[PDB]
Amino acid sequence: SRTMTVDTGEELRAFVEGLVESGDYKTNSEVIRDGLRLLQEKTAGSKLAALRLE
Amino acid sequence: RTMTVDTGEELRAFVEGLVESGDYKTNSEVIRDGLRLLQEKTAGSKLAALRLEHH
Amino acid sequence: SRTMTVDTGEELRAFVEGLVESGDYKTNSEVIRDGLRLLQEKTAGSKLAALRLE
Amino acid sequence: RTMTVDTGEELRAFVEGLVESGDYKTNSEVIRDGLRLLQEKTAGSKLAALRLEHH
Amino acid sequence: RTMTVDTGEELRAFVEGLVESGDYKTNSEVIRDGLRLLQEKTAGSKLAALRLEHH
Amino acid sequence: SRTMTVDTGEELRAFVEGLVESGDYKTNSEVIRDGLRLLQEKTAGSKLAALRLE
Amino acid sequence: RTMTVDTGEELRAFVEGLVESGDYKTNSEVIRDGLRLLQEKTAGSKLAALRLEHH
Amino acid sequence: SRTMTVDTGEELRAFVEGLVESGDYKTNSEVIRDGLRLLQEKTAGSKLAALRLE
Amino acid sequence: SRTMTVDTGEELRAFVEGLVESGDYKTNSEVIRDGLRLLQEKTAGSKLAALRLE
Amino acid sequence: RTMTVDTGEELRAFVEGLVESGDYKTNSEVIRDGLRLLQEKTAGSKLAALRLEHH
Amino acid sequence: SRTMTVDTGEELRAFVEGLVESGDYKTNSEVIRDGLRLLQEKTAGSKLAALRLE
Amino acid sequence: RTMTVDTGEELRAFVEGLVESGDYKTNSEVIRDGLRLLQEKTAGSKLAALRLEHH
Amino acid sequence: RTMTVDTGEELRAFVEGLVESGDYKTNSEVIRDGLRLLQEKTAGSKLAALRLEHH
Amino acid sequence: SRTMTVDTGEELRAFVEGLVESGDYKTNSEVIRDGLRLLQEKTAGSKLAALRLE
Amino acid sequence: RTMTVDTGEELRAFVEGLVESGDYKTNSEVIRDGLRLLQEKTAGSKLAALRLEHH
Amino acid sequence: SRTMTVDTGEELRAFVEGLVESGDYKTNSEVIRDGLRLLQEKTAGSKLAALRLE
Repeated sequence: SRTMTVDTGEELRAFVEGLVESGDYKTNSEVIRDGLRLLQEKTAGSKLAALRLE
Repeated sequence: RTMTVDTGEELRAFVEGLVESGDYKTNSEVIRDGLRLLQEKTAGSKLAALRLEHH
Repeated sequence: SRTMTVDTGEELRAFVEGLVESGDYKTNSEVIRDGLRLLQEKTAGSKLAALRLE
Repeated sequence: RTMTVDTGEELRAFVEGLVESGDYKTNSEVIRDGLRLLQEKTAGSKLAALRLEHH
Repeated sequence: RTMTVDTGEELRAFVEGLVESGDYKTNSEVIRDGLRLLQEKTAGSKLAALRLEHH
Repeated sequence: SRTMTVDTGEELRAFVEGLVESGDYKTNSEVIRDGLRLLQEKTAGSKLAALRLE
Repeated sequence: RTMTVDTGEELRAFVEGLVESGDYKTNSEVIRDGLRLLQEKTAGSKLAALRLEHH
Repeated sequence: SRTMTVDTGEELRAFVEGLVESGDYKTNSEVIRDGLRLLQEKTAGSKLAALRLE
Repeated sequence: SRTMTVDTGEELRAFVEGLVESGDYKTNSEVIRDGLRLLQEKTAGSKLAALRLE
Repeated sequence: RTMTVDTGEELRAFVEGLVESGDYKTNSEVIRDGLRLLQEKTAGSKLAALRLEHH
Repeated sequence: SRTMTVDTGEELRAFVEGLVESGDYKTNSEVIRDGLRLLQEKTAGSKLAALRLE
Repeated sequence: RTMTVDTGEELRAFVEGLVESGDYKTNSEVIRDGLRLLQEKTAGSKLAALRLEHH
Repeated sequence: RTMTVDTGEELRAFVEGLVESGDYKTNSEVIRDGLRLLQEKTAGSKLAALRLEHH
Repeated sequence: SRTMTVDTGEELRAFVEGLVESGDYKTNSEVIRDGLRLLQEKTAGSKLAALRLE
Repeated sequence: RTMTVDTGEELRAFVEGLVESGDYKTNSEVIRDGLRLLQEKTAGSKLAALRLEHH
Repeated sequence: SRTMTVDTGEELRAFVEGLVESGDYKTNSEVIRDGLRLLQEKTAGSKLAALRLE
């Protein structure tokens, strides 16, 4: 699918809504996808170091 | 405290892969890990610093 | 306003459409905003170094 | 080769500020500068490298 | 998949402080975040590399 | 108190028990405390950057 | 706001190659990109800092 | 050929003429060539990373 | 065996007992093992650089 | 000024290996080298800095 | 004045003439001025560190 | 092995200042120091590397 | 395995200061710590690498 | 005084005598003083960080 | 302003090799280049900084 | 041979004699050899980068 319902917490929601209020982002979804890319890149690196050594 | 988000199918696949690995328990835990990363990057950035020295 | 029409070039459009095809981004607009944030952060740094020295 | 993009008002203000400074000639030049940055960041990233070693 | 751990009172205070902040949901989420950090540090270390080249 | 019961997951438990098996650590608890110190130091840094700017 | 510059043939070839690639629209855009780089390098340098503390 | 006419803008011309006034450079052309070398080196790096991975 | 008696010095003992008092560590032994891991990692690196060049 | 410590067998093997190499004279010298490293890491850390600015 | 006669050596002259042959530079003088700026920036840094500490 | 070079007055002032300091003996020694720096920067650069892999 | 060394008075003062601090037990332990540093610096250096590729 | 008798160990003596044999150093004493300067600089740094924070 | 120095044969070979390369004119120029490096390293070091804050 | 007579300059001699006065060095010759090792290591690196690429 394309939609996901997530338990964020009140503080992290306040953070997301702040990034949207600033105007650097358009929707809460754009903030969440930006965060996912950060974790994805971090995860990819470690997995790259694993395939390389091997 | 629930949020509904448009991930698309590739980033949902990525999230469900990390949960599948077992280092995370729920999809929500993956999302919060990513937002903690984004909060730290935001607070550390030069833009946040430039925006505070308009005091 | 909120909409802007830009001359991109065929190659850079191909780049944008590739990032969307990968799924890491949803619309061409999300790609353009991500790029703007990079330049914005870069610009902010240099301006921060100017106010600091002064 | 034209594209229509939803910037929002703050990032349009930012672009028009850079053109106003004179280091850039058109709004389009600002957008292309940002996409060149994003292309370089993409090509250099660890994700692009991990994605190529599935050959 | 439950584990019982001796934290002492200061590191329990630290964990409960992070949950209190709201960036985490459960004490368990804090522990798993720390173990993910430790796993990444272990895999990246020079000791793990030296230990693999006894193949 | 001093004792805490945590939901780890089978994979992360396998990781802890591997570090103990190696001998670099004595108990599962020593592994968990080492991990907490890493996150604690990481958290302290960001909080230090906040008090400093202010 | 036009300037006439002696590039030589190799650096003209380089510029026209970058325009040919499509990441740039005009020769002028390439020149301005390079001058933006040079301005940033100048402002960041230790010489610019040493020259300001003769105030 | 060897000569090129470029639209610089009033501010970037002021920048070039400032570097010449300082004496670190002799002609506007020397400033422009120095800038080109910076972009050229930057471009070469990324292209080197492309041939290397491949 | 598993137990070792070591001449530490009064100052370094005061250091160990301070890390325990802080609560980040449980026993003097946990402090000593943490220190050993640091030296062990440092030693491993140099030995890795030796096998690699060779 | 003597301390009795539970090393386990692997870290005792490591210590006795370093003494065996000859760069160290006694097991105690290895332990003190490690504690000097830990003291330097502690003093340099961000936690020690954050803990001092509660003055 | 503006002109200086310098004892370079045959090898360093060969180096200068190579940078000119490549086309990245126009005259031997442009190469020498580029080198002077490098040493000048290096010298400025150390002198900046001296005024700062004081 | 002599070369005649157009320095301009500011970079001649800089050279004669370094000789005046005493860390250098002749103007020529300053010029050679700068060219050694430029040779090292050239050999180390990414352009020199990209230019060699057209073999 | 004893060596007699000319330290001069300032570096003897430095050594005896470190022993006085208590992080070291004997003057000899200070000397060996310094030689371990020098051995690591030597093995890691570019000179040691250049000298090995004359094989 | 100026002379010190130290227990080095056979391996570290072999190291010192190797650095002398290479010719980069003249006497065993020059090797020992070079090592002391390394530890001295390392010690000074940490002590500098202590006076600075305070 | 002349100094007589005990180099040993290997470091004399090294100096004469650099002069032979042509990047330097005299043995003295090599010695001064090395002393300029040592002066910069000394001024930049943490020891020089610690020694000044006893004012 | 083993002895070399060098034109240093009054300022660089003052520098050498200062390092000797501090006590970190014993003779002017020890200072000169320390400086040579710095340049030697710097030279070796660049030559290593040349053999490696080739």
